[PDB]
Amino acid sequence: SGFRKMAFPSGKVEGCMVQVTCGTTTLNGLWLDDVVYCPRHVICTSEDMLNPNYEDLLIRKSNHNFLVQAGNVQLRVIGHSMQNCVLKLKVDTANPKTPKYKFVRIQPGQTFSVLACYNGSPSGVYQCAMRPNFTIKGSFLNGSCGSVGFNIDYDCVSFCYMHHMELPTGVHAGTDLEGNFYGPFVDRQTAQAAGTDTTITVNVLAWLYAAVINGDRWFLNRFTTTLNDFNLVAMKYNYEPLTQDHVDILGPLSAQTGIAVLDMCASLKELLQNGMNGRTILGSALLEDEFTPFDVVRQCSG
Amino acid sequence: SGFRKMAFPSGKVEGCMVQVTCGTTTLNGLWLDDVVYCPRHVICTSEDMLNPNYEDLLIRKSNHNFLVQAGNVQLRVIGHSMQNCVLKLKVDTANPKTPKYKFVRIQPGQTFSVLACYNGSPSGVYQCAMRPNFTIKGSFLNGSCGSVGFNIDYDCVSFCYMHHMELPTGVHAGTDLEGNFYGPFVDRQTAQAAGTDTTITVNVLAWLYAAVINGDRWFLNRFTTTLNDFNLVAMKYNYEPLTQDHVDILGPLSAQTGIAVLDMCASLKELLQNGMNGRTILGSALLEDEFTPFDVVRQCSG
Ligand SMILES: *[C@H](O)[C@H](C[C@@H]1CCNC1=O)NC(=O)[C@H](CC(C)C)NC(=O)OCc1ccc2ccccc2c1
Ligand SMILES: *[C@H](O)[C@H](C[C@@H]1CCNC1=O)NC(=O)[C@H](CC(C)C)NC(=O)OCc1ccc2ccccc2c1
Ligand SMILES: [Mg+2]
Ligand SMILES: [Mg+2]
Repeated sequence: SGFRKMAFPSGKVEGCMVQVTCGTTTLNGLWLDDVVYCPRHVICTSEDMLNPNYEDLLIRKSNHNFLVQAGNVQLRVIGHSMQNCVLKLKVDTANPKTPKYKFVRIQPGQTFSVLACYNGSPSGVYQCAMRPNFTIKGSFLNGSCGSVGFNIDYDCVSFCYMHHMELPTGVHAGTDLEGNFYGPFVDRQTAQAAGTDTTITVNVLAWLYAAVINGDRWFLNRFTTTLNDFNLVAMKYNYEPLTQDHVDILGPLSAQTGIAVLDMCASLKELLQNGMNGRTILGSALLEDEFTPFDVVRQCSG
Repeated sequence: SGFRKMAFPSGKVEGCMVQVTCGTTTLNGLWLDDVVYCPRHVICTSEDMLNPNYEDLLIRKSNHNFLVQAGNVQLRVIGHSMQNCVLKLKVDTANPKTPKYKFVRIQPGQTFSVLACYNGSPSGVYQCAMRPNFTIKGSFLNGSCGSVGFNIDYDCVSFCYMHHMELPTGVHAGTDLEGNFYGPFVDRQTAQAAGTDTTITVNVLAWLYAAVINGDRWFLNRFTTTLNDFNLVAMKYNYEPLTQDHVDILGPLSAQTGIAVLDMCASLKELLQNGMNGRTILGSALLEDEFTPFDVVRQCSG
């Protein structure tokens, strides 16, 4: 028993992190087989940051402008190219620690593990949700660009996020591994803001099931509501509408606890309208929305 | 910016996890050089669990009673011995992935990363504090015994915890790597309870400094208190007394924010007496005590 924010073990990804230096800018790259992936803004200078023309900047570069360091071993760049917002540096050595992997673009509300790195060197691991406004609430300092987010399935690493920038509210933005930003953001140092966010309803419900599996029942009640009347409440408290796909995805959790989805919705409704009145749920005084139903099943086997 | 519960990267420890089977009981072992470390209760049977005599059980065992599996490769046990509550199995192959490591016994209030494993296979990573009552608030199912807690310093893995059992309140108990339990617990299936816990005061203060470093200032006030008057408040709200050693350990955080320790104490005092009134601190509606001052410095460099 117990329920913690849990990341995937990060060894398979640690073996892929390298340092990429271009001029005076150094950040992290991802070394898979014989290609290094990193944010293209490594080729920017401090004045180009306002509105750079990347095709121009890259035409002006040569393979020897890129210093790639894997541990101590300096890697030789033999080719370079740009795909959307990521730079691909072909190197002469295939990474012998390359895991089985996939690139995947995730949907809002999905979670992943972040391996925060500095100078090619892993610093820490933590769990993140892709917010409905396509930001993540990360922990990133200068030098962290190129850190990646990932899920692990059996032995296969699914990379879903590469870190590019911090927004004025302190949240974070980046791309999939093919270099397409999540959300409307762009990789230049301008005034970009996160749009208003919403709470991930299906995840809150998953986490309430995790509470029931772990002995927290004080919020349960006898009432069951309808999908329509629940969505009326969700709108009022800035929650995502609940869909039949979400109800269905919560099936296994519903069946393991014997609490129908729309039964749990009437508890959430009461929790939204009355607060917690000093009580807690899984050690939290707020309703938590960064656990997917998959996350709960994975950690709550028994 | 940002502040997350952050574990150490776990690759160095993943390379050491093995499966240990004895009869019908299987749990995890830690493979360092040519020795495997695991909880001694792997040699118990379902009836011996009430009050076993381990010296008797172990005398009755032979090297071939122990099946050690590293991935697919079965490892050959060439010797076995007992040190307090851990079993040491000498194997014929030294672990080629053995990191630089140390065994350390930590003090209450210190944190460490847990690599939860099942059948020798890492499942997830998370962060824990050793509570003042010598339990941890973990996430552990059956089969997780033998999972270890650790800190990483430069390249050196410091192992501080091995998992043995769950208590009736759902919290968790175990040993250092030399097999000495944290707290008064013993490794038999009897009625053992955690004593009453207390809040780790120096960690709450560290986390309030993390809040200030990250822009949360609504709880600050002009007042400064004395160590004596603050400790009076701490007693009333079940907080650990604040020592001069703790004040001194908070030095760097105090100097980076320009807020003297006893200035921050008067904010904590006001927060204890008035609650938060609907506001949050670093995304929490409660005062958090599982971040050491070292944890904050590590993550808040800027
Ligand atoms: C890449 O390493 C860096 C990651 C930022 C830096 C602070 N926290 C982060 O996540 N990304 C950038 O510097 C990015 C550059 C692109 C051309 C967009 N710009 C950016 O994030 O600007 C915002 C920002 C906020 C705080 C700091 C603090 C210290 C240094 C730089 C910044 C930049
Ligand atoms: C070792 O793998 C196991 C870890 C426990 C099991 C459930 N969560 C844990 O952390 N440890 C034990 O089974 C331990 C045996 C020793 C002889 C003390 N006993 C124990 O924890 O008893 C309490 C307990 C609570 C819940 C469950 C659920 C399912 C199976 C066993 C238990 C045991
Ligand atoms: Mg109900
Ligand atoms: Mg003050």
